[PDB]
Amino acid sequence: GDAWAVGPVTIACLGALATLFVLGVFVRHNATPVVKASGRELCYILLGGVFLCYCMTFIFIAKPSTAVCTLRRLGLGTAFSVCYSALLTKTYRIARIFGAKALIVYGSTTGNTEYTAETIARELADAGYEVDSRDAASVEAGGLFEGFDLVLLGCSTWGDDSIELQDDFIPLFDSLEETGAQGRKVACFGCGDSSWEYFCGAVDAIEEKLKNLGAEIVQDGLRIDGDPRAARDDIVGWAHDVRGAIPRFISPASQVAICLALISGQLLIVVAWLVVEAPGTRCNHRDASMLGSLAYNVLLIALCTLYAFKTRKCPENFNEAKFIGFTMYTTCIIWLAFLPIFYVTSSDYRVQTTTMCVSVSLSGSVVLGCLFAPKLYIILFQPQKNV
Ligand SMILES: Cc1cc2nc3c(=O)[nH]c(=O)nc-3n(C[C@H](O)[C@H](O)[C@H](O)COP(=O)(O)O)c2cc1C
Ligand SMILES: C[C@@H]1c2nc(C(N)=O)cc(-c3ccc(F)cc3F)c2CCN1Cc1ccnn1C
Repeated sequence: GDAWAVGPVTIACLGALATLFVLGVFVRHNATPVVKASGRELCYILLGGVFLCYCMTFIFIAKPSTAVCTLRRLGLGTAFSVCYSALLTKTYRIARIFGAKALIVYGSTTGNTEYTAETIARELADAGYEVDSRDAASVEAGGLFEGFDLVLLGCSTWGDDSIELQDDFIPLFDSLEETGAQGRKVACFGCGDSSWEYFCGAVDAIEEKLKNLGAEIVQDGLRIDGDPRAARDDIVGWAHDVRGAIPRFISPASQVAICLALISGQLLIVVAWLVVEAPGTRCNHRDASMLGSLAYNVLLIALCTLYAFKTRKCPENFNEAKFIGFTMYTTCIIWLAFLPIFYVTSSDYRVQTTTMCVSVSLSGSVVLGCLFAPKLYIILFQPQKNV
């Protein structure tokens, strides 16, 4: 009769208990770095989603009613949508910040502008950028700026009659049209001497050509007078203002906005089909009412796995990106394995519903077991690491 529901209900109960435990430990330690650095708000939205996956079991084991059918269609897509929107936004946050790529191309004869470049690069990698420093002799003009979020061009001033660019930088300057400059966020730097009429004339020449090319000049170029080693405060100070180009911060309020929008998209699909195809009684629409709902979640997961794989090497918040990666790879394995299972068990409603319950629970279990279990281990057993 209802013995088929012992297995699913036991799982859902233990899973809801485990989710309330994980929430509790997180809230108890809400101000500690492990809980704050991870993009806190998103982690709460995720546990809510996971708790809902376990709650789905009760709604599927309960007797079909117009309300039960509404909630079955409403909840199944939404519960998963809450999980994967939280996971996508977390990955987007990592990608947007540690994603950003900077390129520094310097021109130096005595290595002063090279030192200034070496200081800026260290500061930017510390800021979160994936810096790529190169000398103007090594660089080839064609497609040199492509795929870089930020580009810094360093060069010294020469000439014994007028402004002259550093020798390695002249071939780059003359063929700057074929570099990818238009629309690119740029900044210039260089070393000169105030004993010369045109102090850092090279910086001026490069800034003006970039303006003409259609580049986004982020800041007034850095002009180092004399020894750059004595201007470290000026050079680091400038690199601090430069780094605030591709934003290195996403507000918790903005994180919940993106997440909430991605949930809203599924809710629009699931409500739109409840309006056209009214719920009723077994449940009236067990056909292709959840097809759109499924496509939306298949998109979210695929997107999330692609971003998670791209962000896998990021060490921030105790290698979180690695564990977000693992939860997504396991989700793909689950989803791709249960798809033929639902097809072959379509003849038996009890087996079909039991499988649905087990798999929805399993999907929720890999989020707890892969993302939260390593976080809970540091919180509860390694407190010295959480301070
Ligand atoms: C012949 C010569 C011409 C220079 N012309 C200028 C100039 O017009 N304006 C300027 O501000 N500095 C000028 N300088 C100063 C250099 O740019 C300065 O020595 C700089 O620190 C060298 O940096 P680098 O090692 O990166 O090439 C000139 C230096 C020399 C030796
Ligand atoms: C198409 C729908 C569905 N929709 C979503 C979805 N909306 O994201 C997820 C799953 C699902 C995927 C992976 C897993 F492991 C467990 C799961 F439940 C399923 C499973 C079968 N189901 C049948 C159906 C049609 C109409 N009513 N129902 C109840």
